[PDB]
Amino acid sequence: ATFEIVNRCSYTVWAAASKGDAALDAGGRQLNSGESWTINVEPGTKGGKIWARTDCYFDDSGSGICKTGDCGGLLRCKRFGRPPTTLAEFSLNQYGKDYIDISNIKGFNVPMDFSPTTRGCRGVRCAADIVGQCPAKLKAPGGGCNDACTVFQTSEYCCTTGKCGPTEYSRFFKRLCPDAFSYVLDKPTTVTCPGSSNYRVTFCPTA
Repeated sequence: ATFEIVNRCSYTVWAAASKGDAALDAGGRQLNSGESWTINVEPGTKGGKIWARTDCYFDDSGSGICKTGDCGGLLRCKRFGRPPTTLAEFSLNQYGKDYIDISNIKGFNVPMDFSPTTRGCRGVRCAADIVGQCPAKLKAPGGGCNDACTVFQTSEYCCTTGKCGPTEYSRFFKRLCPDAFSYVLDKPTTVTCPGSSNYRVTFCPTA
């Protein structure tokens, strides 16, 4: 599957792509404003994620840090990023179909559109100013809007037993971005696409 990751933000981002135990393609790259990075994701990939990392610094060895979404201080991500991170989530070729979604379960850092570039489905977008509207308790110093689980580490926010409900915090994300998951048991906003579709993840799709 081919994914084109496009940075439409006015600021540089360091894109990241991982399946949690491995990098997808090169795992990460600097993307200046307007730059596009094309990656190949193996068919059958379950639980892949793409995200942006902001305000990063990396040395010649690919070691460094990001204010949001850091993946163990590496340019080339092997693991998932530190919240707050808006996430483009996907599982490809699952019983003949691809499944995509955007999630705010790990907070929000950059607005995103995640759409197929081939026929048969529709895309999803979370492009509201969540960082500007962020509740005071969820604001992350480094930037971005944390999810409540990251902030408070309770069973209700983290959805431990798989017995949680919506909260004042999940409803904030859902009000701003109804098309993205706002908590673990949120009514799925997953889109079913033909198996082996191609996609584009665009950061800052409206700006």
